[PDB]
Amino acid sequence: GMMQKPITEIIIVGGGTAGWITAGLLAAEHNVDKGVLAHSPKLNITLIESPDVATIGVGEGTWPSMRSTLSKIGIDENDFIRQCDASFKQGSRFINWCKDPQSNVADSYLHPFSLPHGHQELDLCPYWLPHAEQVSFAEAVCSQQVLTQLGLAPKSIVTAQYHFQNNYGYHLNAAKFSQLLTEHCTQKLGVTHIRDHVSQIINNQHGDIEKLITKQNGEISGQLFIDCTGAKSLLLGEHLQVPFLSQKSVLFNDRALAIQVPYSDANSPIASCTHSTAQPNGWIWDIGLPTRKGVGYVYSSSHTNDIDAQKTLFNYLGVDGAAADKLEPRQLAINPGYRAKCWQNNCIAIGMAAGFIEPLEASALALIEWTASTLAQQLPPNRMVMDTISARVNERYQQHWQQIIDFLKLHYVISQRQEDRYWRDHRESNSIPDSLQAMLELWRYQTPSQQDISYKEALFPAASFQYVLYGMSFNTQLPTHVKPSMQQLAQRLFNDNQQRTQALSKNLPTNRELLDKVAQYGFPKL
Ligand SMILES: [Cl-]
Repeated sequence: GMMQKPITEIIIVGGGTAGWITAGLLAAEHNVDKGVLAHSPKLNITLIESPDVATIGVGEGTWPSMRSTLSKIGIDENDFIRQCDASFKQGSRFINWCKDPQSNVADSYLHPFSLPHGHQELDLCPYWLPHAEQVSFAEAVCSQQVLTQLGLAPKSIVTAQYHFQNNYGYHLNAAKFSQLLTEHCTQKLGVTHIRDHVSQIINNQHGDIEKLITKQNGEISGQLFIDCTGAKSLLLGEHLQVPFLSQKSVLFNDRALAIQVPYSDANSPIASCTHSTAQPNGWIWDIGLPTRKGVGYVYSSSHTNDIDAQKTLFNYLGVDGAAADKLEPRQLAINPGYRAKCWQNNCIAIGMAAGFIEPLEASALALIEWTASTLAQQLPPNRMVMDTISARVNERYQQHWQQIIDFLKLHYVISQRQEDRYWRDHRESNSIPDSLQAMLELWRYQTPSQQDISYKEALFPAASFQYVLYGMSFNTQLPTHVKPSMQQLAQRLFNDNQQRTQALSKNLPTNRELLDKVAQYGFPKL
């Protein structure tokens, strides 16, 4: 019967990166073999996009997962870079997060995308710990600290598409990316595109969504509905009443003031990483695209008004007077948090419809990729068994969100900043999740490790926690009774990292010099 009917009719409500990444990943996984669309494909995928003009952004970052997403969808890296105003991102550099700023005291550390050297052989972190006053964790275990300081790229012009010398994601223009995906998905992957409004959402007798009545395209029936409607969460949050779990009592930030910033020169250097520079009441992001930068101040309205926040943004930009008066930064207000589940009945939320917080550590596109790829890998056979799959997807989703909140909060909690109430408040226990409190206590006595994560395929590996914890000079009790053989392995791996760093520092291009050649010639396919 109906409950045994294969799930083939898939309706995505909303476009943007959330909707089109979903469409592409689903079509590529089920409907394409060796780049060829099946004559009679498994899935019939329709995307209904509002004809209303979308909110504009000023640049967004990704994780290295995006290389895989693009490749799976079937996008050529040169085409992507050229069409989406993209540059290479090798991690996040955190400036002035640790201490109240002093003019003669450098305060910066890197959270690189590269894993610690020799990670398959030995976790170097506890072997580095005794040497913390002599060398940074990131310098000791990876090459990206040194290479990104030098403004160098993660690969050479001779390196194959999506391959690397050091792991990388991207900085990109999201609207241009959505446009590229619309073209690819509709013209090459067989996705049906409808530009219209949804006037009614109709349920069947069991409370599943059965069909949508559009304003001018009639009734669109389906079996699985993807909510990509953004923060309004029209299907999952509103129609299905899935509760929202506010995380503002942890992160505080509920504002962003954003602006695009031209480079001073047509060939100004492009930064290798996202920059995050701490301020009295939040932090400022700085994302370098080839054509310009995107800058924004994330802040807490319960700590500062908007007038003062704007002044802080303008100070960071180095503008005042008449120059500042011509600037038009854009203000957004949110309740940071996530829906209790991403999948209810036959509806799964992807993107902001599921949750959203400040872009610290760039979780937004990573969650889109995770949710879409997971659905594509776990397409339910039918409605009868769907709840077994949605339950386990929801459990993993809940694990991810707990990890995101805790990981982001970690960045604040271990600061030594004292001058501002905002920073002092971030260290108070009522703002620290119990799960993170437990870790902070444990990590006084041992390094973060894979043992701290119970489940498969975490969004952030233990290394990310190490990079932040020790980037910010957190003290961990030294291991005792260290095994000489392992000390010797560690020393070999430290040496090897040093040698690799030196070799790469002499051979890799700057970002702009590389992007110039990508524009003109491109990376090879193989
Ligand atoms: Cl953007």
